[PDB]
Amino acid sequence: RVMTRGEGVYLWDSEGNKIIDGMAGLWCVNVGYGRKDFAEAARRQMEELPFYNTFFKTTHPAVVELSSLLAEVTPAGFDRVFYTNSGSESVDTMIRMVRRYWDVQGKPEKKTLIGRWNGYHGSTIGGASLGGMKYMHDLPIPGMAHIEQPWWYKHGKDMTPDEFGVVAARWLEEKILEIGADKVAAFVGEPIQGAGGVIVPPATYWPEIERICRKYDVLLVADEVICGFGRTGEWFGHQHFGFQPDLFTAAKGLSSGYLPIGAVFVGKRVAEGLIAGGDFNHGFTYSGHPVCAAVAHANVAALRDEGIVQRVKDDIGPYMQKRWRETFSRFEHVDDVRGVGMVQAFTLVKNKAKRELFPDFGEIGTLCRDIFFRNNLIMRACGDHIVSAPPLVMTRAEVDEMLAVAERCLEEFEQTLKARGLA
Amino acid sequence: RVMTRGEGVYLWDSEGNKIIDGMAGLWCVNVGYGRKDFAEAARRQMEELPFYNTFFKTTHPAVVELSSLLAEVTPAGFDRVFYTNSGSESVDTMIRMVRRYWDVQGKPEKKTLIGRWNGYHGSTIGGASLGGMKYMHLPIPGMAHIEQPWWYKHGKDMTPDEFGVVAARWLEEKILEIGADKVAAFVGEPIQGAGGVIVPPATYWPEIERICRKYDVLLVADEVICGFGRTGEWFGHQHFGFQPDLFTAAKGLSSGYLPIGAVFVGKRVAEGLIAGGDFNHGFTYSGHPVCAAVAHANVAALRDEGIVQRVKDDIGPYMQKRWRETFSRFEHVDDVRGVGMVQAFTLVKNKAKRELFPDFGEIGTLCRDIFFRNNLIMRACGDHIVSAPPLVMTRAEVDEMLAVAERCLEEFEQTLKARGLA
Ligand SMILES: C[C@@H](C[C@@H](C[C@H](CCC(=O)O)C(=O)O)C(=O)O)C(=O)O
Ligand SMILES: C[C@@H](C[C@@H](C[C@H](CCC(=O)O)C(=O)O)C(=O)O)C(=O)O
Repeated sequence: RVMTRGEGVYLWDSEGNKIIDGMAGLWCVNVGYGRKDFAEAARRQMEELPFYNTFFKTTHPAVVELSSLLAEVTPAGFDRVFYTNSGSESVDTMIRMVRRYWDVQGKPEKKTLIGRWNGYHGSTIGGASLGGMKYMHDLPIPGMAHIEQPWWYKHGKDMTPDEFGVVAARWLEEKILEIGADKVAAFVGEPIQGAGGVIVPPATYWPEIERICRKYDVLLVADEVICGFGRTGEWFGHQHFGFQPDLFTAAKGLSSGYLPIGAVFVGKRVAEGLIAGGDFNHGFTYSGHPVCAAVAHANVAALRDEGIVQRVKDDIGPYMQKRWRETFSRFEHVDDVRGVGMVQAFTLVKNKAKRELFPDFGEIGTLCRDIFFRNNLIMRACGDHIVSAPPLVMTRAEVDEMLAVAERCLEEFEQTLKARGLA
Repeated sequence: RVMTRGEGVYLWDSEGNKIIDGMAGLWCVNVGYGRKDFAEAARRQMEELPFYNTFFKTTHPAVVELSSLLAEVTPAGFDRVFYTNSGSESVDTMIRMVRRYWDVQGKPEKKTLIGRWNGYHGSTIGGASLGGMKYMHLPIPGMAHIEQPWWYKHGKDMTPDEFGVVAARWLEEKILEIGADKVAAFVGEPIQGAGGVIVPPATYWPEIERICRKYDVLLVADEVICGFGRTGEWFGHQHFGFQPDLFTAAKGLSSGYLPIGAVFVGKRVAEGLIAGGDFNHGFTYSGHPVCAAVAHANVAALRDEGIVQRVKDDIGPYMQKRWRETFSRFEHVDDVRGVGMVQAFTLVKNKAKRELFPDFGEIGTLCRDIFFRNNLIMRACGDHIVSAPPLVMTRAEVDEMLAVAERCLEEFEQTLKARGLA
């Protein structure tokens, strides 16, 4: 069984089946499939000028164009961009940048980065260490610490979500104080944890994280691997949650996955420090594969000029979120129905009233995912969390089509749970 | 000044000036500039099918085609390939593979990798730690380093062959110091690239290999620069006559036209990793299809247009002879060296004394600036001057490049004298 074609939100196979890609490839095909204009952009750039050379003191014009456009859509203060080939490379570079920044400041001890259990930051040795996947962890490398994730369903006890957000953020303060602030370089997090299961923190979480980072002279880093380029309805997830990172990382969402690329966006304060040190100046000037940059430029231009991101914020996001909640909330073994913009999720649970999870977390998720897949719907299981992140161009009719298939699948899921004595 | 055009071995700028690219971009534009056929391959693959979803349990056909072609040009037994987006990612993945291999074998202590001072293995935290560049230093735990086989500096009263045995024995000494049961692998570039085209003696790699096998340590070649025909063989380890357990490749796989890299995994390590399962997803689903389509066109050209064979049989030996003929006579040039289409020399204060200039790098920069003013790109690595032009360079282009370089060296010698530095 082989894939033949993609268009919009659909994939087709050699047997003629139409498949709804409810995950937009690897959470990244934000403009959808079938952009022949991107192929033309790549073709043109490769025929004309696919290289630049450091012999010249100038930046390749395709990269200049991309950076200029990016500046218009990123938050204030992020004019300095260091391009990479992937989100994993972006995270790795960010780690080195954070540590070098503190060296330049005359604080060589300030080297520990803090992440979270169930956080994911790619697959380099550095990124895997900063991530908090139990299986991935030798690992972690030195100068890496972790705090618990803001997963209310599991850790909330009898706290309201807002109370819990403050408590979960204060775990960062506890860890900083345990290590000593003089040894802590940065806190890094995905605005919404992606691979961990679309863990959406309470509204009080990020502002308290930021208060803590600022109090203790710790840098704040957003990993926009999944939340970037319109996924939440804002251009970047940190904008939705209302925090101001000092740097943020981006992955191939920058090109909707059509060519490999990533970036580190470096805010004014950290950029000034890095440039004083000099170690990243070559990359600030010369980074960025020009062919990948031309495609990324076409992608970002489409996201803005075709109204795609604005439509997530104003139209399809709120529609998806309401329809998602209307569809899944009634099921006996579905809880914590959640989402923002065009990322959404729920958790398969043994007992909603008790907030009791199934044992062997992941086994039931796999069972449900297999039902979706049999019905030609791609949604992903992260443990027993079911997640979705379709192309942002999905229409209201396509949302409703996807939800109708998922609804049918959940009916079968509930029936199967019962039949197997697992309900 | 902005770059406007490249074709073959040349770049052009907005003033109409022709620049000789004696470094093939980042040591990687092996088929040369102006391959509009590669643009068509990218266009076709991106229009037809730039994605392949894991929902299908099959590999994208572009990637299958690339792997099938690669198997024809790699040595026997490299039946598993893990694609990445760069040489840096390849090195990082290789480190994780080596360590996981020994875990699967039930030797969880066997985790230290040994590299070399002045070795370069990319810019991830892992790769920077395995590399031995004094400024980059990190290192993360489980990384150790031995001295580089740089005879001009470290050879004392030994011949190069004698020195190669001693420099390789440094690996045995390090293994014994650490304890062999803690050592996972030795990693090296067949010729150190960024370190200055340090070409080891003929006795070196065979001894390194003997030592690795004696102590049950894996042997890894980093083919970042030597890969895809640079020495006249497809891979540098072939030229030097050793058989690594895995090797890493960078964007030379596509002549740099799109970002890509790979880890080529031999039978022993692949069978161990597959038993573990950790890399199976990558072995099956890795490789961006568009980049793979371009890499396929590149590798096909390197083979079918006879480019690699021509380096071995024809243009390589011509370059090497002409390079030595051109530079050997200069008072402040020594250790003229190279193989295939990578070559170098070192600027020195006194050849008879093997005396280097102080502040190693300052004189290299002076010489490099002269080349650049004369529209010739060759790189300085400290006071080493290095060259790695596109493999398609003709004899006329070799001689054109050398004549410019020769004129530049005459100016260099005059400038040294004038500045009181000779
Ligand atoms: C900074 C980054 C490396 C370059 C890629 C690199 C560039 C050259 C080098 O630094 O060795 C490569 O091609 O291997 C990137 O795009 O991110 C990383 O390793 O994290
Ligand atoms: C294994 C590698 C990462 C992937 C790239 C990665 C793939 C997805 C992931 O592993 O998170 C990315 O796109 O960020 C690679 O091509 O090498 C590395 O970290 O060295």
